[PDB]
Order: sequence, then C-alpha cells, then structure tokens
Amino acid sequence: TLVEQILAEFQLQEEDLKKVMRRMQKEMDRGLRLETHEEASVKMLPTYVRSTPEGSEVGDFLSLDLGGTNFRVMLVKVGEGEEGQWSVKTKHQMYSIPEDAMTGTAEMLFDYISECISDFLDKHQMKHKKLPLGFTFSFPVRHEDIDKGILLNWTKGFKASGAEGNNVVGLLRDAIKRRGDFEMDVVAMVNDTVATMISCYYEDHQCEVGMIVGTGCNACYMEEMQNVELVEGDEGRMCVNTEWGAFGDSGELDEFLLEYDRLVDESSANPGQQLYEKLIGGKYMGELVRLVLLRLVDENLLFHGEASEQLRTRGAFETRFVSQVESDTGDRKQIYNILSTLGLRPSTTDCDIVRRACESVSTRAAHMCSAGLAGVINRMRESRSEDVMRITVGVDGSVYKLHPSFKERFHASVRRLTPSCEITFIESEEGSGRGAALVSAVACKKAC
Ligand SMILES: Cc1csc(Nc2ncccc2OCc2ccccc2)n1
Ligand SMILES: OC[C@H]1O[C@H](O)[C@H](O)[C@@H](O)[C@@H]1O
Repeated sequence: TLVEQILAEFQLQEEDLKKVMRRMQKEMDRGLRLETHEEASVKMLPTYVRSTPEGSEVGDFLSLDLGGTNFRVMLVKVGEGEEGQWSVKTKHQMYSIPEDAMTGTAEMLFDYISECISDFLDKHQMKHKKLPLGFTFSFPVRHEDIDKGILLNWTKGFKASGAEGNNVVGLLRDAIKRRGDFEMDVVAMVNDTVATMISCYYEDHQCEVGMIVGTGCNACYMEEMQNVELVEGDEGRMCVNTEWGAFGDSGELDEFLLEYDRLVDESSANPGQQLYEKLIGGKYMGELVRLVLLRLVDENLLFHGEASEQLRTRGAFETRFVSQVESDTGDRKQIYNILSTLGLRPSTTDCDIVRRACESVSTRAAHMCSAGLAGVINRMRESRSEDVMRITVGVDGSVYKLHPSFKERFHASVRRLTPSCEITFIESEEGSGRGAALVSAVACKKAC
C-alpha cells in the first residue's frame, strides 16, 4: 500500500473527469467567440476545410507530413466513386530529422525539407512534373485560408528560429525556389487531426471529428459556421482545430497536476504550455514514468534505492517501454529486458511495481483524454435534433494504436461520459497523406 499510496495519486474519479469535460467545453466556447479568442487557451482555430465542397479534382497528388519524428513525402492518387472520392498512397519515403535542421532556422529546416522532396523526386523519376501538393503540418496554425496560415508557436519540441509568426506555406515555397530543381503548386495546408478526419469521411460520412493521440494529442471537429465568429458566414460547417493540448495553460488543470507534471513541464522545450498534452502525449508519457519510478527509488521502495545511470537521464524511459511493459504476459521477461537495457537488475516485485507505475500513468492519460473527446462530442450534440446522435471519430497515433490498453480504457471512459451518443471509432490508414491529397483535390478545383 506504501507504493499504492503514491500511485493512487494518478487516479481520477468520474466526478473529476466530468469537471474536466465541462471545463474543456467552457474553453472551446471561449476560443470561438471574438471577445475571448485572443487569450483563450483552447485556440479553436478555423481550418477552412468546409462542410459541402464544390467538387474534387481526380489525379495524383504529392503530400508532405511534417510534425512527427520523421518528415515524410508520398504520392497519393485521388479518384471518384459513388460514395465520394477515393485515395491511396502509391509511393512514399521517410527522412530522419537532423540536429542541424532543428537548431538552425526555419530557412534551413525547409531547405532540408526541400532536398528530401527532391531526393524523393529522383528515386521515383518525376522531378520533371509539377503536381498539387498537400501539406500536413502538425502545429497550431492561424489560417487566413486553406493555403495560407501563420505558425503560432512550435510544440512537441521543435525549435527552428524565426518560424513563428510567419506563413508556413510561403516558407515552403521560399525553399522550393532556392532549388529551381522542381516546381510544386502548394495548394493546401492541414493539421494532422483534420487530415485524419477527412481520410475517414469517404469511408464513413458520419465522421466529423479527427483525433490524434501520438507524440502529441489534439482534436478537430465540424462546427456550425455561425459559431465560428472568427470567420464570416453562418451557413454550413467548418472544421475547427481545437489545439486542445494547450488546455490548462490558463490554470484549468492546476488542481490535478502532480509533482511529476510540474517537473516534466519545468524541463520541457515549452515550459508553461501544452499542459493537457503533457498528461497524454507520448512525447511525455515515458518521462512521466521515469519520474514516478525515480521517486520510488528515493523512498527506498524500488531497486533497493539505487537508480541506474540511464534511469537518471531525461527521456531514457521511452514511451514504447511503457507499452511493452504493459504487454508483459506475466512472466516478466519483457519488463526485465526493458529494465536490463536501462542498467537495472529488477526483482520480481521490482518488475510488478514498474508495471503498476505504467498502468497508472497511461490510465490517467486515457481517462484525461476521454474527458476532452466527450467535451467535444457533447458540445456537438448540443446542435442536433436527434434522440441518439451517431458520430464517428477518425483516430490516429502510436499511443492510441500500439498501447495495449489505452484504447479500451479510453473508449469505455468516453462512452460513460457521452450518454445518448453512439460513438464509432475508425483508425486512419495513411490519414495524413490521403487526408492532405483529398483536401488539396478540392482546393485544386479552384487554383487549377
Ligand atoms: C475548403 C475545403 C477544402 S477540402 C473541403 N472539404 C472536404 N474535403 C474533402 C472531403 C470532404 C470535404 O467536405 C465534406 C465533409 C468533410 C467533413 C465532414 C463532413 C463532410 N473544403
Ligand atoms: O500531432 C498531434 C498534435 O500535436 C500537438 O498538439 C500540435 O500542436 C497539434 O497541432 C497536433 O495536431
């Protein structure tokens, strides 16, 4: 119980989740009104992807995806069926992000990006062509239009100087020119939440919410145009990027933050920001575990009180270990190897404690996240003359997909919070690429 006392600190009662759900809703409304949208912590950014688009433009599209740990380029083909349009990656390539590209300037960053875009073009002989280009850019962006928007501020640990405040699309072009090598008509720029949602629409027309639970955590949904005061118009709906990871940046989660959350924040690339996200995102889950474990050793309750050289370095405990650890079948071999690589020699109980620590952190994350999704869905519910509102959520992200239990804990908790709601979850198969192309294919029947 001495360990169960420390770990019990991560528990959240149904009432605590509802409070969180109700609070996220209050912030979503604030970010949407002209009078508070400026100091609102949940930005609720208009994305410009609209309810009923004019018509697609079949053909091959080039799609970029920047925001993960691996910048990606891919060719996707858009066609047309009864449903709507279809899409499919046909060629793809991943490129590791250098240290010199992350510390320098956005200039150098997009230059490196420019290269990868060309290297991809060589290998697949197509540099001579100029196709529409969809840009899935995973950061908060204030759009002026589907193909224009400024970077409000990096998240998840990106530093590139002189990037904030400027046009992302522009900078992308300002680099394609410093090449001449090729030409690309950068038609659309979208958030990964949105791309994921869009990619599932053609499969399920009821899909009006996109959610990402990976290195970061965020969501997007279809809002009634008249509620999007920041954008002229009251007819139809517009997708809105909630950027809910910034939830709590105004002190809305202070009564729930633990000493570990404070430490993780104090040592992050963006102290004081993306707090809600730092409770769920895989960029932090492992680190949350490392801090929990370390406390356990300093209270002489784990590893005899001796922490490895690696167990004491930041980021040493990767989020993928949390997953693996929670997959151990009971024979502890998985848990033992993980810790062994970390320079520890755990006992049977040491392994069961580490196991319990992970379940506590990932379970908190699954529940906290469930509060946000419920917040989004209940808000949408408050605009629908139906008994049972059926809605589909397009989802993507390592944590949500690869963590052995997150998915179930999360679903159960979301359903408890959403009465009269029939939620359906679909996982996106290549949601970014296919998502950008599908959007670009609609903005293209306007710019081409
Ligand atoms: C301005 C703009 C660019 S792309 C788009 N709309 C759509 N693009 C792709 C697929 C579907 C689109 O709208 C239909 C829709 C989307 C989400 C939820 C319901 C319907 N609008
Ligand atoms: O990639 C998942 C999410 O990570 C962070 O929250 C980014 O700010 C957000 O834009 C993105 O959608």
